[PDB]
Amino acid sequence: PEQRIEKAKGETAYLPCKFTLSPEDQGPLDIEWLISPSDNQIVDQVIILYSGDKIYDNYYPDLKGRVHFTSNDVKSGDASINVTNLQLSDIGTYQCKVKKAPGVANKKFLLTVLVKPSGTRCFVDGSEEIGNDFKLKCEPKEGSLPLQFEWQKLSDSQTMPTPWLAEMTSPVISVKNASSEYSGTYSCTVQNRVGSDQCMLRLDVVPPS
Amino acid sequence: PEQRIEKAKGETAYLPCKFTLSPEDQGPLDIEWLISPSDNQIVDQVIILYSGDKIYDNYYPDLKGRVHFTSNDVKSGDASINVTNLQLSDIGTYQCKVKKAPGVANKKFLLTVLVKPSGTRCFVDGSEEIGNDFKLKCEPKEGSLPLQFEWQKLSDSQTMPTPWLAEMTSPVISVKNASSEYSGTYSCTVQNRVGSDQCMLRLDVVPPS
Repeated sequence: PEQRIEKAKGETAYLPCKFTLSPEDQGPLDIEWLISPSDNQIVDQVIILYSGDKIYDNYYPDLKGRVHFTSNDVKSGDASINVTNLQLSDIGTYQCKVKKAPGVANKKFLLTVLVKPSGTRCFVDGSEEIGNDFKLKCEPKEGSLPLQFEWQKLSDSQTMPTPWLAEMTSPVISVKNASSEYSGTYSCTVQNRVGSDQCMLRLDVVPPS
Repeated sequence: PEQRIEKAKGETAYLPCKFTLSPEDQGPLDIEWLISPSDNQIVDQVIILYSGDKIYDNYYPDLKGRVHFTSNDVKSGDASINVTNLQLSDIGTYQCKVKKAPGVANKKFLLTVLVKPSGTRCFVDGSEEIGNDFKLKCEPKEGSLPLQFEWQKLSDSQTMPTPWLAEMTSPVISVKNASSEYSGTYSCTVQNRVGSDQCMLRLDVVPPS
């Protein structure tokens, strides 16, 4: 089991890792967390240890100061960690390895970090001319999937061209055989569960010449 | 670094894992060996531990009784193991993980187990007729690469047909436009660095009818 944990950038991830001891488990309690980041191909890197009743946490410089055991009494049965001020670079697989010999247990977490849509650009791809085919595009610079789009007409009738109604919730509107009546100011609003962004374009459909 | 170790079936593998302690390493000495076998897709399975100055070795039933720490004073700086009576099924990646907090070190071994050639079959693939094309094949049932082959003629002239001289060290001899003179008893001897096998065939090249 690889449990998915999903949080937004800047929030804190809780990676729970509670454990029961068998009375047979007489060896010293030893706990190791390791990361395998997405951003690169290093694998199984120690980020924090509990060993000899002491915490060692100076391991992985990208996580400096941001990884802590959740509990104030780890030896009672809680190996959970907090990862605070989440960065996009913290996306990866986190493994909790608990040992109290002969007992050994592991668990993995797949951490994803979400970001709201931002830097969203609204633009026309093509010549804005009567009879032409061109494209209305709403392109976020950043934004975690799944993303929702919604075009609206801000100017004049405040009503989207009927032929475009099917692509109204799409990032791209593929305009065919353009009418001058399609002209106007249009808004693209993009959202995901973190947040929202909006942009605007002006369409001016003129005779081709 | 993934150090290759190669031994023959029934021999003992030595997987060295000596370590130096830094005087800063004050946590308890903790050693873990894990296997990731080729034969299946289980990964990172504990085969033996040194924890709290005690050995725990009842982990991986295929290795029962066959994994031991090499040294009688492991804590002095020797995490090496012996794997005795090697089976083909022991082929895999072995990892030694040494910890004495804050110090942590790992090393991997890629274990391969060699077997001599055996069950070698010598046979003609095709009709043994004047004018025909057919094949002399020497097929071991088992045998670790790299393998060497050598055909010889045992009968009559004790000399291989001149046209076959180029395929004399090949497991397959591709006979073209067969002469009756090609007839005879031929030996195929196959070897690798572990051992040897030999087989024999009788070629009787007769008129096609």
